[PDB]
Amino acid sequence: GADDVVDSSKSFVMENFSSYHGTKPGYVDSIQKGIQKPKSGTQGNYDDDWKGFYSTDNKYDAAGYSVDNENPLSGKAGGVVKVTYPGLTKVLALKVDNAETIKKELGLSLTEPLMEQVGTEEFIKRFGDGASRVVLSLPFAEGSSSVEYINNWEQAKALSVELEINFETRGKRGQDAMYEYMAQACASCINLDWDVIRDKTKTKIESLKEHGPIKNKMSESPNKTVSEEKAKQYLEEFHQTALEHPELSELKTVTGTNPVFAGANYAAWAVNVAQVIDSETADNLEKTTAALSILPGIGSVMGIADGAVHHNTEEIVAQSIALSSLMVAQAIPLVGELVDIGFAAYNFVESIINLFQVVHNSYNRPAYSPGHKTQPFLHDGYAVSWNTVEDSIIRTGFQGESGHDIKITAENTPLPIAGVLLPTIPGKLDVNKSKTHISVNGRKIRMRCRAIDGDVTFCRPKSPVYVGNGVHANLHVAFHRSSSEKIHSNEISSDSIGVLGYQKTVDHTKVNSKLSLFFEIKS
Amino acid sequence: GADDVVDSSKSFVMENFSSYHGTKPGYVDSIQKGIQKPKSGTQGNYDDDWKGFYSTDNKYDAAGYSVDNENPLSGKAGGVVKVTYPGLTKVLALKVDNAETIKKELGLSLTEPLMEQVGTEEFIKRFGDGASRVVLSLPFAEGSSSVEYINNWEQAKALSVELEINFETRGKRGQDAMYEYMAQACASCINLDWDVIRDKTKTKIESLKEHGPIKNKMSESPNKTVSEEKAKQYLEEFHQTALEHPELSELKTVTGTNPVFAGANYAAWAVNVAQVIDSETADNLEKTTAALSILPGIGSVMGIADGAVHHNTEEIVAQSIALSSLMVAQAIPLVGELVDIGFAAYNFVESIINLFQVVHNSYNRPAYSPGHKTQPFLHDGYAVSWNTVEDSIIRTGFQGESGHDIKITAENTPLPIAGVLLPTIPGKLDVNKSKTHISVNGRKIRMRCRAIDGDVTFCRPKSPVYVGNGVHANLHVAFHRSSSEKIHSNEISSDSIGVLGYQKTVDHTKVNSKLSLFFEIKS
Repeated sequence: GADDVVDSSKSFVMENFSSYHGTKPGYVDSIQKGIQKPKSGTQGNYDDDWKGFYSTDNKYDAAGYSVDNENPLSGKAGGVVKVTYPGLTKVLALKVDNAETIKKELGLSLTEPLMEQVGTEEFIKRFGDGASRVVLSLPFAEGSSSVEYINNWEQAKALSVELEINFETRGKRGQDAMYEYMAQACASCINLDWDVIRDKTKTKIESLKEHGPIKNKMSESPNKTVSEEKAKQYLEEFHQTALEHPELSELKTVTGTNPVFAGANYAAWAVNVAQVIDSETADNLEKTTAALSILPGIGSVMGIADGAVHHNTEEIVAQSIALSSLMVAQAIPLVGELVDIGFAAYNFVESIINLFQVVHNSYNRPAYSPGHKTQPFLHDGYAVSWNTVEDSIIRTGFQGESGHDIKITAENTPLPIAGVLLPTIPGKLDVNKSKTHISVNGRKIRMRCRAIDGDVTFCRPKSPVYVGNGVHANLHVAFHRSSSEKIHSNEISSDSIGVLGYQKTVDHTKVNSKLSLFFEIKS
Repeated sequence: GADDVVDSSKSFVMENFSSYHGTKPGYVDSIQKGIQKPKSGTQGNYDDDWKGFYSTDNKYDAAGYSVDNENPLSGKAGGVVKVTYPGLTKVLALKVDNAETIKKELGLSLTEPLMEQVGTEEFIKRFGDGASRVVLSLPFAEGSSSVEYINNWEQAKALSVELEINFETRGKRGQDAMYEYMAQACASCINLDWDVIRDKTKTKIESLKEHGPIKNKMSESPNKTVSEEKAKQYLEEFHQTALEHPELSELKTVTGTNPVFAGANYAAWAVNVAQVIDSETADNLEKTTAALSILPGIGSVMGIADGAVHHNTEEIVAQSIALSSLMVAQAIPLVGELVDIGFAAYNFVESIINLFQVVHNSYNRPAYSPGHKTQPFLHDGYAVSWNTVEDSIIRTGFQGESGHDIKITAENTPLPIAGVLLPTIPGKLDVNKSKTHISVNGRKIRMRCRAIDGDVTFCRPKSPVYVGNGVHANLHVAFHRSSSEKIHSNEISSDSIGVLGYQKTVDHTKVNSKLSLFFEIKS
């Protein structure tokens, strides 16, 4: 059936339907001359069925596809253009991205490529609803709410093309223009001025070098290939002295308490960069970014931990980059094979700035924190998550029951699950202790549940529960509602189910390992 | 509709249909006298709709519900009985466990309790297919292939009841009889003789005490409440000396290389037990098990790590328990409040034996290792899993495409994903580099894929990819098949997709962090 592949509710006809298309540097003005099937390259897809012109409803997603093909990581970004179809266009939304199914279910030729058929007058006749052409619609990606439009090459000949943004025209260093534009998406939101950050960093790099204690600490350096332990040892000493510079004061404050921001972590980072950068790499930005991009520990220098980007001012970010640069220049001689002063001060800074932008762009994007939807909560060796997104929703406004599955396991050795704290509201959200249980590798363990303070009922497994490598569990919470009255926000004390792991006397007080699965009340 | 709630393919009529029912100590012979609705207690469920007599097709799952209600953890287990319905019975399998839906969809009275209606002659008339009665069937649990039967209380009056096993009759210590019976499920398989283990342990405990170097090492002990660091310090020294006993030789060999089995871990374990066991607890087995069951680090003493139970002989298990006992007796004075010799040698051993059995029973059960089905692979700070079970199946025997989603994230700071190694078979399993990508918080990153040796193609993201707390990704692999010929096992080199994390020069060689998602070829 056609409804087995077509989502009618999301299909509609629009007049002057437009979208965006990321364009590579070199083609920003030529493409404005009109949309046409390239005579070189895949023409949209490896699969013949899916060849076509691609566009998205989101101009920021389009911007991410404008970077130079030979230098995808650190290359220039071209621009974004808006393409419009004069008259009426039918955006046909697909429930599936499988061409054989679509051709089968829509009763089309299984011999010809789906995208070719889509552009035929008979197809435009069947599903166009009187529109001049059909454009297929699919979810852009998971974790994304944008759509991807697949346009027939012949039909796309009608698109009017007009410039949105030409990044190259902005005249900014690196990919500053692209990321700045992308930052416009979030009006929180990290909108940094990288021109300023670029300038403060260099000022600080040059200043740091002209600093007695610093250039003196450098005097103590082996300046010869020494052991990594002594290399980290020297570097941590260096960092401790470098950080006393009055230009690195704020960072000195902001990095003093969070362990991830430690001097040891900066030293560890410096070392890793030094061990992977060789002459060739150092001289090539793209290759530098490639090398740097696969190293662990960049969060230390970025000031990112526990789900937050801590270094969010141009001043403090420049301080961290500059400090990192100084440290790499020192790490190189101790464990490297090239011109420390060269790479560190230039190709190293250019590249790391690039990686900061990649990461900020991610934290700027809408995402699910741990314990939300199917995102897992990783803690104390455990891994817990709602089995499905529906499981995370506690629906209200009816008399009846509901079940909610929570997947639980641990990374290695056998770790216990002491119980679970469940929310309750008399009548509106009661726990059915009879259908609530925890299955460990298929072993269904029942629960002995006790009410507690704050509209919370603690349930404990009637048999010991351990999870680990090879041993997994599924906590199934069964809620029952005698009242059809809806749950009101005021009645909901805590918005998460709390799975309790092993017991530790942290803070001199017996604290339990806490794993949280966040829910939403709906309907 | 009735097919919106009833799974016909799994519904059938059977003559002399039987199942099992776990029975509590005290009721093994009374219940054999006939099945009848208890006049005390919930009578099957908190929900009126689900009240009924419960049985399972699996006698080993039934055995797990025979333990004493007042002492669920360490209490005696009663037995298991087999109940039979003379004549014809209709086992009606349900696709849903929601009573309101079932009543709605089966067009029943929404006023009366579903389980009551199930036992009415008119209901038995409608869905019994000419059977004398209806018994509802539901999946026993997740990770389990057993079923749960829900019998109407009135109808269950016809059940013939006959003894399967009376654990109490076995005359074994603790819950030895129950776990031994349960071990019969796996004909691998850990079938230990706990009588022997109980005896060797005590022999070793007594012997260990009568050992010069040991009772001399004990002489060096503070025998007074000392600091935990010195307590662990003494204990590790103790362990090192205790382990030189000729009765602990095998264990000495088997625990020398795996870090989890270290002396430090035994010391850490000893300390934690000592800090939670008080007079009351010590004197009560149930309370001892409750306390012990929520402590971390039991895998060390159990010899369980990396998905395997290493201490799998009665001799070596007795050695570890005995060694643990000696160490707790020593840890107590240093960080405790009771009779060390008392608890350690008795209530401590009885309880830990119990926890060994719980854990062995889990590893004896069919389960999914990391990277299989939706079980996550937890490694190097990352967490990866197939989004759904269908995603883990690479179906073969047709020309077309398929998509497979892999969820990726990390526990804290930003960690990179370098690429992914994908399996390929020319024609039968080709990678469509056009539809294969990785979405980070909705940012769809394309891939630049290169063929490699061994029918493996390495794909690298065209933009740097980092994951962590608040940043998550979905790798979508798109496979394409030009040939309808099925993939043969010989053609399949490696059975897993390999996601590569950050790079580390472990073993002096630049090794990448490897995260594996195991697949299955089907159809």
